[PDB]
Amino acid sequence: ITPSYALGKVLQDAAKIQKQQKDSFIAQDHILFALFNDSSIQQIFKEAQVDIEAIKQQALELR
Amino acid sequence: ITPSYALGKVLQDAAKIQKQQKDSFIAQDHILFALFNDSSIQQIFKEAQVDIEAIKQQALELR
Repeated sequence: ITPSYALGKVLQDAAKIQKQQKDSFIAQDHILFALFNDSSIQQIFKEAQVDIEAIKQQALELR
Repeated sequence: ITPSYALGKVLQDAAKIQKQQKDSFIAQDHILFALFNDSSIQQIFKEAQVDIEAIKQQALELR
């Protein structure tokens, strides 16, 4: 029915990343940053992806 | 005093655009592509251009 605001934020954030990273189309890595920024593991002990600094490290090492 | 982070980035991005198009020198056309990647006008509801999709086509629409 909807992408919700949950993805309005993620998908649009990926677009924001594109300006930061200088390219007209959303890279899989840019959408990965957006996903990772909003992603979480909803358990009693919150778990999460390595923070964005490592994600960026790898996003810079690869391509 | 400064060109802002914004023109620093736009003028250098225009060089990046040369590289995407395989052009020898920065064109005014390239500056416009760089501006599309970084075009955002401060407002509550900000104005902006499409990152780059339309301008690639619009470059073809020039002689």
